[PDB]
Amino acid sequence: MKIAIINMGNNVINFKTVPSSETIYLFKVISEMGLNVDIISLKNGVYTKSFDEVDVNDYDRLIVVNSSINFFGGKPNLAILSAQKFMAKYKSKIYYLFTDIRLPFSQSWPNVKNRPWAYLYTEEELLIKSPIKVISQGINLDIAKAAHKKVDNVIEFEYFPIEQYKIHMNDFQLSKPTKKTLDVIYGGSFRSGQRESKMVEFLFDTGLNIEFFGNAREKQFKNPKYPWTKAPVFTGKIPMNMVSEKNSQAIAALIIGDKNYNDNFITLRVWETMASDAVMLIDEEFDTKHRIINDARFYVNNRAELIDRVNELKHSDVLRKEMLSIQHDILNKTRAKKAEWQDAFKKAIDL
Ligand SMILES: O=c1ccn([C@@H]2O[C@H](COP(=O)(O)OP(=O)(O)O)[C@@H](O)[C@H]2O)c(=O)[nH]1
Ligand SMILES: [Mn+2]
Repeated sequence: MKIAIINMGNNVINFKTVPSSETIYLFKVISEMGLNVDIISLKNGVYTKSFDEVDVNDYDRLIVVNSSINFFGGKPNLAILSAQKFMAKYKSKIYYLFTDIRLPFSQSWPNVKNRPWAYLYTEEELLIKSPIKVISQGINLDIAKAAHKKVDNVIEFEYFPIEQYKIHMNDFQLSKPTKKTLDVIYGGSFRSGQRESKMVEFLFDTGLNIEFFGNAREKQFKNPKYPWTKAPVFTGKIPMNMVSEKNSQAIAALIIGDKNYNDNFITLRVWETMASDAVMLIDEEFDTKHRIINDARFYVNNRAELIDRVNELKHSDVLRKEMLSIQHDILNKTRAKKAEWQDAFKKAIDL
């Protein structure tokens, strides 16, 4: 049993970039459950083998981490093109890890055939014809199927909480008590405005000391539907492996998602936040049944409640420590089910 894992649209080298980090974490968690796996990328490296130096059909299972396949100006993006050429040569089922609703599997040929450099490729070379199984992070498979209605060879769908991988790593460690410098914190990108309403609601005009780290910038928030006056402080992005430590700088950390994530996706940030020294505050809409933690104090319905909850935490250090103890306890209860999680992953990839 030989497994190959690749990122469909981002080069993989080390932990200096997020897509690379995620692919390496998955390679590691899969290796940690006793499986033989190789990461195949553009060139040979510490964690990778080159597409040009291996035969894709020498692998019994091909796993693909979701990515965008959009092309912009300039030279051909080989991270996308070489990955799809590799996939096109595979003669068995492909397992697509679908962790972001906006990144469904899609054929690149349609987006290539019109480009000025289109002559460098052929349909036969890029057209992926193998059957594809989508492993969905979201429990609602209808939302996953709708995202793939344009691709004909995607014939199987199965739910699996892929992003729990961060808490199951052999070197996992809870964040320790940290000197606080912020009231509320949130790390992420602008996600093309797919979550602007919630970001403005909970992070803008709160009167609190809030920081928004990641690729997002203040000037991106200009949707007339969601006006604001005072924005949180925006700082640059940090390595993925430093996220929980960053969250720990604040008294509380926010959990929000895209509309289609509500009561559907339990994202990586849930785990990065739960494991941090920051109290996890969740948008009520994101988890209406309180399945993450059965304690209403961890949920906020709107800006007003977030402000009240944060001030209650600032006022009582005991309340803060108590809630932190509760969320760390719940996190460990899930880590205690690692065996079941590993077995479910193996089943998802037909092992
Ligand atoms: O500076 C940053 C900000 C974010 N992240 C990662 O990006 C994720 C959030 O991605 P996104 O903004 O797409 O939000 P999501 O839809 O995952 O909630 C976080 O959980 C981290 O893993 C990171 O590594 N560095
Ligand atoms: Mn995500």
